[PDB]
Amino acid sequence: CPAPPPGSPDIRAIGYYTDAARSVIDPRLKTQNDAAVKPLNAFAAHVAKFADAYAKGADEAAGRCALTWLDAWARSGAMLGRMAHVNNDQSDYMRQWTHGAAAMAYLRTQALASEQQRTDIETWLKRLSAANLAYWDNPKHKRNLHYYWTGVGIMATAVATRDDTLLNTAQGIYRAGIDAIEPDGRLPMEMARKRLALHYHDYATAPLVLMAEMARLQGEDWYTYRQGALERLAARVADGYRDPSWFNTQSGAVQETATPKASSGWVEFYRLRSPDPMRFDAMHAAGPFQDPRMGGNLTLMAQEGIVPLPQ
Repeated sequence: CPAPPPGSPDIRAIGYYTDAARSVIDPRLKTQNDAAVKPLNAFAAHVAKFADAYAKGADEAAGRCALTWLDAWARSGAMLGRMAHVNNDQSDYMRQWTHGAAAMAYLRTQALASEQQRTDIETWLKRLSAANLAYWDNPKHKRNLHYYWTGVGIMATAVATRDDTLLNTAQGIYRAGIDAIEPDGRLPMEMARKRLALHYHDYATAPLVLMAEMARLQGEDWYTYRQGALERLAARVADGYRDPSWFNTQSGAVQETATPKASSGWVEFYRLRSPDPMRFDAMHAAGPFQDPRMGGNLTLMAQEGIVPLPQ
């Protein structure tokens, strides 16, 4: 188990989008953003890799390594300090996403946690939940897919700590997303993203699906909430990768050419739930999918279950 990197209380990330619709890249600011947020992305990637290795079986040391890393950032109060707002709110988005990665890794490995590790990590995850939630108390923070992604960390924290009030908080975020889906499947705030409209519909679907899967672990069937809406959105995404005609028309721009990757791996879960699974065959074939922000290997979790059976 390698030594965990430093976990700073603060995040000083800088945005890279240079248009109002947030679909034009400043490649220099992007590259400088990937360097300022490197410790966060690398922490996420490691705890997800450790959790995946634990889930293969006969590797309890991997699960304990995840918990050593999580405990270390809990003890240093990582990400509980100041959030810089420069160019946009990329710092808050990184606190949302990294909370999600840490919470998922804990949810997957917590069977191996010592009692002190439980107290440290769960207190940290619940504080991250409160901090990330409070960000959205300002109504000028528009609740697009970043709001839905905020639900990932809150929900994995809720399930892992058996905190029903946090569970209901995540439910409100999930339901807010489902409620935003229009009758034809559009999410208007993501359709405003021009050439990235398909991309952002794809990445808005991912946290909703994952939250619904986690809810199954608590005995709740969130997939039935306004049943029909999530399928409409998910089918548009699959259709879009097959034929971007609809996204071209609805968004007013030719979609960037892209193939499903990483967070697109929500399809690994949803193809087992949909009334029309074969629509997702081509996205499924683009796998396997890995996203630390969603707990790691989505292809394997969809068939194994999110939380491996403890030895």
